[PDB]
Amino acid sequence: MKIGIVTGIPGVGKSTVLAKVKEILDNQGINNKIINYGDFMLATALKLGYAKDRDEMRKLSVEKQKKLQIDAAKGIAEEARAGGEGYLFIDTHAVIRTPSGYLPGLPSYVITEINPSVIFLLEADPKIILSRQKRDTTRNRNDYSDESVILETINFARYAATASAVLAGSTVKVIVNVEGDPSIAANEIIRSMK
Amino acid sequence: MKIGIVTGIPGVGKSTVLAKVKEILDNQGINNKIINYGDFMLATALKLGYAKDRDEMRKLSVEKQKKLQIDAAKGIAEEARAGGEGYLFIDTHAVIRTPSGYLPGLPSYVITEINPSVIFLLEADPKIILSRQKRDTTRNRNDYSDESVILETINFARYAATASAVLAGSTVKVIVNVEGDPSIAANEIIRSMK
Amino acid sequence: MKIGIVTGIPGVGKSTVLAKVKEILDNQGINNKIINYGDFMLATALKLGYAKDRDEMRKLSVEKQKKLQIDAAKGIAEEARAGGEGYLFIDTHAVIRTPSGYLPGLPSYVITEINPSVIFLLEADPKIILSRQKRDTTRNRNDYSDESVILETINFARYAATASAVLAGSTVKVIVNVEGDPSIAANEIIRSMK
Ligand SMILES: Nc1ncnc2c1ncn2[C@@H]1O[C@H](COP(=O)(O)O)[C@@H](O)[C@H]1O
Repeated sequence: MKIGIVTGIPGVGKSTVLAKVKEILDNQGINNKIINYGDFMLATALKLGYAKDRDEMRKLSVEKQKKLQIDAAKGIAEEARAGGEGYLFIDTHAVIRTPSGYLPGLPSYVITEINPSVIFLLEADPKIILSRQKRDTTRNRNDYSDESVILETINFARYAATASAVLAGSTVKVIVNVEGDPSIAANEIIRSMK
Repeated sequence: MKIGIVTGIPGVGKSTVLAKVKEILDNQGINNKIINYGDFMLATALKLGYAKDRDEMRKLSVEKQKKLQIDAAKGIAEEARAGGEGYLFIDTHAVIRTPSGYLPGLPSYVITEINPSVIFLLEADPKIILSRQKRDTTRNRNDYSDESVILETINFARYAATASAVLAGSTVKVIVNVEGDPSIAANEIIRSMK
Repeated sequence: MKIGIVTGIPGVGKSTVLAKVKEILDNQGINNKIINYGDFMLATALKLGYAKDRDEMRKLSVEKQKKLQIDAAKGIAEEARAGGEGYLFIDTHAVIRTPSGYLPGLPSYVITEINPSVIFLLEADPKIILSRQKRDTTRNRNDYSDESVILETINFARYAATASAVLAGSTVKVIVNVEGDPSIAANEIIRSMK
């Protein structure tokens, strides 16, 4: 399975687009799997003892976390080798905004274990992302004060994703998520895996 | 020792802010060391005959600067091991303007010796930085002619620091140094270390 | 020999600038070699039987191209150590635009084998790049639709070149290619190599 990492800053509509990518690939009868990196990390944590739930996993020693990310990364690469023909997409972050600053989602020890073909950056107009902050308060962590915060996050995601791309030899692709339709992004993503 | 790297372009008030961090951590009795990267570079340079003053080290061939960089990094790595517990702040740069172009302050061979937790980008409005540079003649710097050169250097600092963050697994925090109030930045810096 | 990597996005006048670097150095009797990374790749293909022309080379498996990229990188490093004093310049790309997104021209497994001192980024005004687009069809590049795509390509190139510079510890030099005279750029390239 050819691997593609789909990243997006909160509010871009990454879950809707991913739902559309699966729907379109199933309809063409094309083998595909969509893995949520955080969920697979937790699954990995459960299988190897490290922790029994998220809070437990999150309050873990930095040296343990780095091991766990490596094992999850190795695990996902296995899933891809085992699934044969198809497309495996990872749903993760290029950068995670934290109070302590931007944390790269694909650091060297993770990215070179996975070796993806493509890293996607889901972007939209900062205005459209601010509207999707108060329109759908399905988490509402209201971290995006003004659009200058969104812009800055977009940019750090761009810098971090390219640095991860340079490490693995993968391409970086910007995909605009159209407000109306999620199918535009979904087809651009599918076109890129060809 | 928990390492935090504090970078900033010349004129952001890196020192002002760093003094205030020592004040605040000394006053609450927390063990903290503040090392200036360039001071360690100059020591090694002086003993080898490469340069006499800090403002000439950046004019050196890329290969000599690389040598000083590795030596300094090995030194600071040693001081961090003999610190036991508490916060170590490395006062340095994300990028160094040189006749040969921008030299990354935290290349892979430096990042592997230190392994910071957080990498800070101290920033300020370019107009405010342009002024601060003319008020200091214990340094100088004729390369910061207009506001265009400062923007471009703030950007390369961002690109470079994020690439370094991605290699290390560390976070990158942009801190605005509020004109006239070093304690804001100093406190964001302290909170981010927790 | 000191290694310099000269990159530019299509349409900046890189081959012209590279010719002046050769003439100015010849008329100074400085030893210099100017290698095209893809050509060196092609050469290694032939002498290993993989491919026979640029066209059949660009069709090879991903694992095969990667093979060619490493050996070519290693090879170019031997050529520079063998060549004694002097300046070796590699003409390649910082990023390449592909249907899958931006492909880093200097991934880790390549930049760490070459270990340049300088990575140059030739830029020009977007308008100028477009102006040369209608003017020459040695090629006929109809990929640059508008100036916003030129801008994006430029930033990705900076992002990637900086990341590559952080892995090898090389500088990143932006060189503006002036439209009237290609010597402004070649003198800067040469100055930067001292
Ligand atoms: N991490 C670094 N890598 C390379 N050169 C550095 C680094 N940190 C500082 N320098 C150099 O040391 C000089 C003085 O440091 P500063 O006193 O903090 O300006 C700089 O202008 C650079 O020439």
